[PDB]
Parts: sequence; structure tokens; C-alpha cells
Amino acid sequence: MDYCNKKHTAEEYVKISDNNYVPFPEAFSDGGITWQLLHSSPETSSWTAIFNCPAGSSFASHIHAGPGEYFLTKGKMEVRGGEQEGGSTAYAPSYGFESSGALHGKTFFPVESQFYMTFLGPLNFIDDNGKVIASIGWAEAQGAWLATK
Amino acid sequence: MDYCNKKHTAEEYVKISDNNYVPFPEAFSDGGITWQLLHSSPETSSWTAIFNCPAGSSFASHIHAGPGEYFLTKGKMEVRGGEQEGGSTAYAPSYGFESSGALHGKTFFPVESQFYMTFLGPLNFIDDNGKVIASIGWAEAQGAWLATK
Amino acid sequence: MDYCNKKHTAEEYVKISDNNYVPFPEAFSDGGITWQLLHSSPETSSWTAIFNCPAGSSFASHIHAGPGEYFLTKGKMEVRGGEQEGGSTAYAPSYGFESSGALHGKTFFPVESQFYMTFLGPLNFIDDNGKVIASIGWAEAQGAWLATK
Amino acid sequence: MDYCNKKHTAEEYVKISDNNYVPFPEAFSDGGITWQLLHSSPETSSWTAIFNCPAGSSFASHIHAGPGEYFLTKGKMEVRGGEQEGGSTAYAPSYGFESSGALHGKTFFPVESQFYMTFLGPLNFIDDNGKVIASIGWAEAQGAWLATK
Ligand SMILES: [Zn+2]
Ligand SMILES: [Zn+2]
Ligand SMILES: [Zn+2]
Ligand SMILES: [Zn+2]
Repeated sequence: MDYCNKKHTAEEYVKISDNNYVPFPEAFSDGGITWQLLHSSPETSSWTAIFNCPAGSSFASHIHAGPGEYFLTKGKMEVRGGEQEGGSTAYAPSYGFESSGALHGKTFFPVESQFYMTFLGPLNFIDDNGKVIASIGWAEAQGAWLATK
Repeated sequence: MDYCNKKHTAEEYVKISDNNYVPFPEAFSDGGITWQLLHSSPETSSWTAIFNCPAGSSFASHIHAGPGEYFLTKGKMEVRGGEQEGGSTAYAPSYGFESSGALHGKTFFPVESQFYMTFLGPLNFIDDNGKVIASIGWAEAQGAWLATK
Repeated sequence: MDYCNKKHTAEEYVKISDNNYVPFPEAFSDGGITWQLLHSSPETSSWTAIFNCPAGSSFASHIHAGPGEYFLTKGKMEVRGGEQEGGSTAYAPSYGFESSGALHGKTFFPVESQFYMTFLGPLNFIDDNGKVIASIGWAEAQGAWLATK
Repeated sequence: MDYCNKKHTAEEYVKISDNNYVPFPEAFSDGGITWQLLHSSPETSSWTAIFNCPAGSSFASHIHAGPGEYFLTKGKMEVRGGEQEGGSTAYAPSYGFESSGALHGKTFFPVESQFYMTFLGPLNFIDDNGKVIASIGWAEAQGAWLATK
């Protein structure tokens, strides 16, 4: 009924160890992709993670509901079809801004790579007809991360 | 490629006139709900709108992907089942913060009401088996607004 | 050093009573402006409030660090100098989007007014030479609110 | 005035080359810190950059108006005084969430390092008494970047 007093949000520190990477859900990827969830902002709805991708691996088709920013630290990544199809081809080290609405039918890694990314909102994985089969946000990502970890 | 130079985003002013309220899609509501899209932030993925709701009207079942804030200027609104079912019943004038993940089965207006609201991210409308039949973000809302208007 | 588990953020409901409006700080306004702080998002850094402005009142000079959106429910408001000086003159009911960087030397109310507003980030109040004398965000706003009521 | 139509925000790709690192302003750091601005969101108020910091270098005293997230790819970094003073001592590779209100009196790099970071809102640099002497956001950061091209 009344204004809710708030306290300063706690700062966080997460050491990234090779030992903590786990298999990324097979339902949403191809190839032995592994990852780590690094942070969730339940109030903002943003989340951050890091990924290791083998040569020839990819992610299932999805649309970004909000802006996402990536930092490719190792390898090469083809987004939105790669440069050969009007999209972008990233070489490490590099950065990218993938806006709200960005369609990623098959983000592909031709070489063993690694990339860090922050997402605002969910990733809507779609079927061959463009219908949403699953809306994956911080909560769904955290559920999967802890279910495997 | 290279860093993209940016300029100051333009400020906006929108007069709210009775003449511009249009019928809200029948697929996602019941009763003669009318509305007006006021602003869309394509970079942030946030959007803002105002609604006029007849007595007995409601919205179809949906989940808030991100935080949303409402200012009920007139009437009464039963959110998350209303006070009688553990949720809240807003009485004008009042404010509300509905967080990311909030499930709104049938937001109901017992009396003729009006409310202003800002949304971060999309509203995922679901069927009786939990499946997301439509992810409505700034882009989808603008499309429905301009198509009807 | 490890990932921090998060839980769904709590929803909020705030009844706005005429009895809870208190005097806005005299150092940052002129005339007899009264207000109420409605919500703070310590994680996002956004905050929301509502103001009652007497005829002839105004706010001290400031720059918006981030985007702010207002809903003028009563009266008239001159922002950025008003229409007569390249800015905007708002008439109730109306909406407005004031972007990051917006300079508000003396937001003025020629007539008794009222407006609701959401802010992302702080408002940097500046002196006549443009030097920042106070950066007011959700924390500073909550501090002033709890100290007066 | 009426609703302003919007279109999908353009995706971006930026190659991080050593050709682009330039000296960071000496008025806000000590040591030979170099950097690259990667992205500015004028609508959202967020911005992103990457820094190369020599052993013994540091940043001038500041407070984060909003949340910031970093990825330390090389070296070591002491934040909020280091674990020695109730803060954190980050070792590459590691991640950190520095919330709104975070006080960074003298972020220090004992060894040659590198870190990528996203900021929401400005960094308020303060004098010895705690007075804001400079509010640096995307616009101020872009100005410094373009100037020292
Ligand atoms: Zn994607
Ligand atoms: Zn809802
Ligand atoms: Zn202002
Ligand atoms: Zn800092």
C-alpha cells in the first residue's frame, strides 16, 4: 500500500573457471557448445553468460526481444547469415550490438571460439514457421544452468 | 567495422486526445477496451501506452518478460487475481510495479477505468497449456496501433 | 566468487493519498511544489514520482542523465523554454519523452498542475556556470523523501 | 504533436584492433591507461568500452550512477579497495557486477591488465570532499573519444 524502502544492490564477483562450463541444452543448439551463466538481474530482466563453441557448432533459430551485446574473445562467428549473406562475420577480438528484433536463424562458429554476452529481455526460440516455441529469459536460463550444474 | 557515432535522441511531446483511442485487438482482450500507443524505444525495447476499459472488461492471459509500471487514473483494477485471491486490487489514483515474470491470467476491470503504463520488453500471451502464442513487444504493439489507426 | 542465485522480484502496489504529499526541497525548486516518491529500482537505477505544482512554480536548472517519461494529468507545463522558445508547451492530458542530455533550465508551470514521471538514472542540477552541484538519483530522492515523510 | 513512428535499430559490428587504442584522459586516471569506445546507446543512456591498463595505473575517484558489468580478460584488478579492504580483487578471467551507487575511490591494476565493460548511465567523478566535479556519460565519453582521434 505504501512506498517500499530500497537498499543498495550488492556488488558481485565471479571467477571464471574452466571447471564450471557445462553442456548447453541440446534442444537449442548443435555441436558440443558449453557455457556458464554469470549474472541475472531479476529487477531489470537482463542477464550475462559466457560460451565456448567447437568448430561447426551453432545455436537454434531465435529472435532477440531486447538489445544484446557480445564480446568475441576467441575464434570467428557468423551472425545474421555472416558477411556473405548480408549479416556480420566477427573475428576475435571484436564487439557487436544485436538490437531488439534481431533474427538469428543459425549463429554459426566455423572455428573453435569463445564469446561473452549480455542480454536485456528473453531470447524467443522459433520453429521453422517462425512460431515461438520457448521464450528464454534470465529465469529460464538460471533454471537450466542450475539443473545441469 | 568501426565505432558508430551517435547523436542526442529527439525529445517528444504527444497530446492525448479522445479522438485517438482505437479498439484494442479482440484476440487479446474481452469487453470494449480502447487504447493509444504513446511511445516506443526501439533501442531500449521499452514502450508506453494508455487504456480506457469498460466495466467487466479484461485482458487475455500473459506473462511480463520485463518490469512494467502502471498509474491507474480512474476506476479499479484486479491484478493477479485481485485482493480476494492473494493479488492486488488497485483503486484510483494508485501506482503499481509488476516485475519480470509476473503472470496475469485475466487482469479485470469491475468498473469503467483508465490506466497509463510503461513496459520493458514484451508481453507473452499464452494458451491453456502454457505455450506462448504471441510475444508482443514495442514492434508488435506499434504494428497493431498503426494498422488499426 | 560464484554465480549468485536470484529470485523473482516482488510486485508492488502504492495507494496515492492526498495526505502523503510533502514539500519538495526548496534548494531545487521555486513556488510551493509538493510531491511523493512512488518507487525505486536499486538494481536498474530507475525511479518514479508524482508532483503537485502551484501556478508560477518551477524546478531548478538540471540536465537529465538518462531518459525520462512524463504524464501531465492536470494543468500546463513549459519544458525546454516552451513552444515560444523552441521547446514544448504541454496541456493536460499529455505525454512527453525527455531524452538523455535534455537541458531543463527552468521547467515552468503557468497554471496549477500535476504530473507523473519515471526516470532512468539521475538528474544533475547545475549552477549558472553549468557546474554540477548535485546528482540526484533514486538513492538521493529516497533520502529526501524519507527525511520529510 | 502525435505518436512518433520508430524502426528497428541497426545492428553493429566493431573490430577491436590495437590501432584504435588511444590515451585515456589524464584528468581521470594515473598511469598510461589506453582505451577504445565501442558503443553508445543515446536512447538508453548506456555505453561500452575496453581498456588496456599498465602495471601501477588507476582511475580517479568516481561513483557509478547506474549498474556496470565488467569482464577482466587479462591481469588483476582491485575494486572498492581490494579484498584486503572489504572490496574485491579480480583475477583474469573474471566477471563483476558493480551496482548503482558503487564507490570506486581508486580502482587499481597491480599488473598489466585488460577489461571490457558496459555502463548504464554516467560515472560521477568526485573531488576529495565528495563533490561531483564531472558527470561522464555516453555523450561525454564519445566527445573525448572523437576529440582524441
Ligand atoms: Zn542471438
Ligand atoms: Zn499484465
Ligand atoms: Zn527535467
Ligand atoms: Zn568504477
